[PDB]
Amino acid sequence: CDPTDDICEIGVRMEEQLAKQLMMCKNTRDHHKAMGDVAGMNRFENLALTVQKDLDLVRYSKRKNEPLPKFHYEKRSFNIVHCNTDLTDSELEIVVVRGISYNVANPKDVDTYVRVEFPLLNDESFKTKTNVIRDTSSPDYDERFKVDIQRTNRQFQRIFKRHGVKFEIYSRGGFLRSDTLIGTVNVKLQPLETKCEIHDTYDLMDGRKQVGGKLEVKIRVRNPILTKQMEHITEKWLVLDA
Repeated sequence: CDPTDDICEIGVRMEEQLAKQLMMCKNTRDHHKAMGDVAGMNRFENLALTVQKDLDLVRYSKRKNEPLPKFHYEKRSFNIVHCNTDLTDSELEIVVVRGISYNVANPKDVDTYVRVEFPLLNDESFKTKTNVIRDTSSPDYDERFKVDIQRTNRQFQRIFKRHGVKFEIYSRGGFLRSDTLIGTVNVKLQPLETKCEIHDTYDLMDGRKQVGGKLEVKIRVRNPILTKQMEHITEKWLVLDA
């Protein structure tokens, strides 16, 4: 749009608003899917469907040359403050789930453990580690660690915006033998600004250089960092007439 063309810009914002609403539908749908909640899942998929229809209607009016569709505001109940109720408002949880086929020299008794480093106030702190699984290239750690955050501190918001959690995978050197760094995994925290968990599997790295196997990890909060402004969107749900 030309910067003086206000009706054009309204049209752009209509589409942006609906695209943001679509994103919220899919995210929430995906949270309910991950939690074995079939009914919430279909619910927010159906909400996504209606948002997409309106998105298509607006794009179509623009593809031809018709007036923008009339619209109005409604509300939608997302329950953003209450996904992962198992967690305090102040709590971030890290789950080291499993290693997958580390590229080591041993088959069995490769013995492994994972160190976790989570940045805290005035860089940094919080460090911990998993137990030592024994005798497998594909370990099944299943350990959860909780830490305290301050959503209020703008430098904690810094950390979620820009920074991440470091996972170091170590082989347990035996008698008079030190431990070997098998590989590193670094997971950015910023998806937690609008989502309430990260869950993926990541390649063990050396540099700059993929090592071999993978590590599967979860990072979970009670609600997204930017829950407050997500709620504002849900209070003015843009919906086309009719």
